[PDB]
Parts: sequence; C-alpha cells; structure tokens
Amino acid sequence: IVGGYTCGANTVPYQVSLNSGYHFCGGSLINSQWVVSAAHCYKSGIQVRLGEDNINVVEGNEQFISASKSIVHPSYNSNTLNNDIMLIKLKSAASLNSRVASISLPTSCASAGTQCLISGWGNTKSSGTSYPDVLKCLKAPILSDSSCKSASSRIITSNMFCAGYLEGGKDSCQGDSGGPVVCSGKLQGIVSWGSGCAQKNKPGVYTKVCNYVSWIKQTIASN
Ligand SMILES: COC(=O)[C@H](Cc1cccc(C(=N)N)c1)NC(=O)CNS(=O)(=O)c1ccc(C)cc1
Ligand SMILES: [Ca+2]
Repeated sequence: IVGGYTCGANTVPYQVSLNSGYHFCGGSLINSQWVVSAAHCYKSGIQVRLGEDNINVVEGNEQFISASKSIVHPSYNSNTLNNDIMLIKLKSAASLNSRVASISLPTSCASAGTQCLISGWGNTKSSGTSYPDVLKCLKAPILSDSSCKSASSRIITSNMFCAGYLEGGKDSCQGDSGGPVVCSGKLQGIVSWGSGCAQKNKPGVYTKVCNYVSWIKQTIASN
C-alpha cells in the first residue's frame, strides 16, 4: 500500500495473509472455512494466517490454518487477468471472534464515487522497495469506467473496476494482491493488478466481486 496509513491492530478482522514460508498475498475471510483471493496468487502448500497485524511477531491473536483445497475460477486468464479470483478452503474452521471475522459478499455492485477501504502488507514505495510488517490501509474511491478505459494500457473487461487517484501517490502495490476492497460494508473487490504503483493516470485494477457471487455461493455449497 503506497501513501496509506497504519490501520491499527485487528481493525480489519477479515484480512488474511497467505504464507508459503513468507507472506506473498492477501485474502478475505468470507466465512469460517473459506477465503477469497486472487487467482494469480495460486500456489501449492498455502497456509492461511488470520488475526494478523505484525506478520513477523507472534502477538497472540493469530490462527494459522492450512488450505485443504484451492479452486481457481474456471475462466481465469493469466495473460489478461480476466476472472482473477480464487477460493481457498481451510482444513479446519476458524474460530470467529472480535479479531477474526468474516466479511459479507455484496448483493449489488458498488457505484462510481463510492469510497472504499483497501488493505495489505505490500510495498509502500512507488519508486524502490520497502515492505511494512504491520497492516496498511488506504481510502480510495471507485472511478468511472470512462476514467480508466482510457487510463489503462491493458484491457479492462466488465469483470474489473478501477479505484484510486489519477494524480497518483496513493495505490495498492506488490504484495497487496488478493487483498480486500471493501465498500458499503461488503467485499466489492480483490486487489488484482496495475502498471507500477501509484503512478499518475495509472490507478489500480480490481476484480469485480459482485459478478462472481453466484459462482462463489454454488462452489462453497458443494465443497
Ligand atoms: C509486480 O510488481 C509491481 O510493482 C506491480 C504490483 C501490483 C499488484 C497489484 C496491484 C497494483 C496496483 N498498482 N494497484 C500493483 N505490478 C506491475 O507493475 C505490473 N505492471 S507491468 O506493466 O510491469 C506488467 C504487466 C504484465 C506482465 C506480464 C508483467 C508486467
Ligand atoms: Ca503476528
């Protein structure tokens, strides 16, 4: 997260860290046994870490649970990042409490101009590298498709939306992938991609979760 602020320990209870010996992506707890993340974060031997703030210090509220199954969207295209969403099932159900809680799926798509909360342990510099140990937060509005279908160099399908600032300076970044974008109290997006970080006229692109609710519900009901 570039240009954000320190969230504060466990203030984003649904945020998860995907660990394969080190933190490599974020995710969101949607219920006691399922996590939603980005398909491009797929990897074998994933351990889900809940109740995290400082990912390098055991603080007492963590829950480490291995993944038993990973399901990448059936139409994921790794070249265009279309349908960049994946479901991860935990080997055992997490214990939900004040510091570990699920985030609700949307019933309608968020409107342009709506302010959202993006969080993650990703790079905090637009130029160079510096990874934080504690969770960072960013307030960012959803931009009109017009505002980036002309700003984005790659293809922006109807399964993505842009959020951020055209002036640059504030944006999600490497290591934030798979993380949540929450607007109106529901999970509206997944950190997917962008051109560099916090670059002018290059806002972040996010997976539009509202278009995947049917698939998510059907999958979790049968797995
Ligand atoms: C990979 O290194 C990076 O600095 C960022 C990471 C990132 C991830 C998720 C969201 C954002 C964001 N800005 N909101 C940034 N991505 C890039 O810079 C990728 N752009 S790219 O133009 O470098 C590119 C595009 C396609 C391929 C195969 C490889 C590289
Ligand atoms: Ca910790």
